Amino acid sequence: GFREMPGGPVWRKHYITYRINNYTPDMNREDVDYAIRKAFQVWSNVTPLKFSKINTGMADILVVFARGAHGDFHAFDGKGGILAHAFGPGSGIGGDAHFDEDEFWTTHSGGTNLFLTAVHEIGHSLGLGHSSDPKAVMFPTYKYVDINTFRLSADDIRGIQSLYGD
Ligand SMILES: COc1ccc(S(=O)(=O)N(Cc2cccnc2)[C@@H](C(=O)NO)C(C)C)cc1
Ligand SMILES: [Ca+2]
Ligand SMILES: [Ca+2]
Ligand SMILES: [Ca+2]
Ligand SMILES: [Zn+2]
Ligand SMILES: [Zn+2]
Repeated sequence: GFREMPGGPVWRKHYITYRINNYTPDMNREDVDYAIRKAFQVWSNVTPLKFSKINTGMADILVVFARGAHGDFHAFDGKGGILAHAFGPGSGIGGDAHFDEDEFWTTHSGGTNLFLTAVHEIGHSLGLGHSSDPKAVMFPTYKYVDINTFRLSADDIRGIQSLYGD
């Protein structure tokens, strides 16, 4: 059972921009770009949404790696516990995705997988809440799965399209 964030916030545009505010030292700069790019694509593939990376200017979605208290009244808790959090569509912090820098970000499973976490986070950026369906990416539980073969569950697609269709 997919859920939509309270209020049902959605982007009213299809051309959405994102920008990587900073890079975690755990991964190689380009692996980070790859992870996020691929994470956005997971959602582009099933909706009329198009995501474009920018390096300067104000992006709709800001991606940032932060530790503890980082200026949004949603403090991280050190390694473990909270992995990341994002905000529903809207201007300002809206759509932004934060990743706890106290976690160890990896391209695979050596620690916390950026890509997978990012897919789940971007789901929030777009207006999706937590799903009760345990096999949905929007399920509140982190669980590493093969990345090279990853695929959105029927629940996720059904939920994301109930907001933007396709
Ligand atoms: C697959 O991607 C994931 C990304 C982050 C997480 S998370 O464990 O950090 N988490 C979910 C959660 C689980 C259990 C209890 N409370 C909260 C945060 C969440 O939902 N972030 O988006 C929550 C504390 C705000 C889990 C999975
Ligand atoms: Ca943490
Ligand atoms: Ca924003
Ligand atoms: Ca780290
Ligand atoms: Zn934050
Ligand atoms: Zn979540």
